[PDB]
Amino acid sequence: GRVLDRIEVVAEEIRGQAVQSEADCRLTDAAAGLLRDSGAIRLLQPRLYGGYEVHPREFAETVMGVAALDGASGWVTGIVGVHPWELAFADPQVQEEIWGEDNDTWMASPYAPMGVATPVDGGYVLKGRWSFSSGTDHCQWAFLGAMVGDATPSSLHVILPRTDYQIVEDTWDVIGLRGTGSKDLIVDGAFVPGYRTLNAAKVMDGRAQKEAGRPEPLFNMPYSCMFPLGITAAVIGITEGALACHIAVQKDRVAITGQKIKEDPYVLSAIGESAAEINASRVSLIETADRFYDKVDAGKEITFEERAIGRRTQIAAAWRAVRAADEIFARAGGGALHYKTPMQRFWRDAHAGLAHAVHVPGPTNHASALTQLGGEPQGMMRAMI
Repeated sequence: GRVLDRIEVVAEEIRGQAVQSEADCRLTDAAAGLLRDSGAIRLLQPRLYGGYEVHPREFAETVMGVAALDGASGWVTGIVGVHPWELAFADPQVQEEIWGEDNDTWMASPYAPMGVATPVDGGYVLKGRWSFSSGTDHCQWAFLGAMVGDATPSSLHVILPRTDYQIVEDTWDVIGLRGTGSKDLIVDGAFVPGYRTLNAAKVMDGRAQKEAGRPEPLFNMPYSCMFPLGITAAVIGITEGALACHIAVQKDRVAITGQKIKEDPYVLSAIGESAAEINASRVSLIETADRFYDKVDAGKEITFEERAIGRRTQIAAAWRAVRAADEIFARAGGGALHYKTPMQRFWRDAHAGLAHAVHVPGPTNHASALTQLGGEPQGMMRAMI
């Protein structure tokens, strides 16, 4: 696809901004510019608003490609890049507000329901504090989760202009993905009109998409597939970056003892093992999306069990890839501990990415297995499927 070709062209420029975005804990303007100009955030955007409506496979592969160059950029592409997908089935009025003048206007996250929306006439009033708002300095709107206080939805996704919230400085001093600048946001009491909200349960279960009735199969994909897809793709591509870094170093490396690493059977076979695991994650994650897309294109319904199994695969894919990156980092030696070498940055980024809520494994493994035994997950055990 064309976006990935444009990324390949500026690959050296992207790698060129990485150290500085990390030092700043925020993508440099040049780093954000490289992504904005490449069209990466428009991957899943409606064509009406300059977007490409790519197949999920293309989105996933592009994120992985960006992530292998600079983990922070890759991560921001996979998160900020998913927001146009959901907005596609938000009220036409908010899509016009966000993209009407400038198609390249970005939305920040998180969807975590960290806020409280008080229903008032015409909409809601919002108060809360959210964390992990990736790429937020470069966004002009936020898409946030909220619970509804005291005939309305129980939970919402709400859209706010940057004018209506505060980015909290010094709230992203973390071990990895430093360059994402995933700062806290605070809202003291912002009015949010009804047309700038979606009911979160309807987003999850397909009812918001049915109400919008779009013809494009892309926009009828399950939320539980699409939202975690960018995030786990970023983790996968980060580990592919680490592997690439490791290989580049190992080719010339002569070890503490006198031994050339390119002649070391223990280290070389362990590289093969890790590369096999990381590939298994890439293919697995993408296969779910291919198949879901095929069913949606065919007008066939994606079942709860199918969704649950897809989440299971996606979670397992993140974990497999991170563990594989750990195995090669442990064999990279003491020189790989230094900040002046890139591998360690990919390695820490992968671990930061693994801490995201979409990677918690236990409940989903349990719930998907329960559906396979003929049982029905109840209540909270149905969340994020």
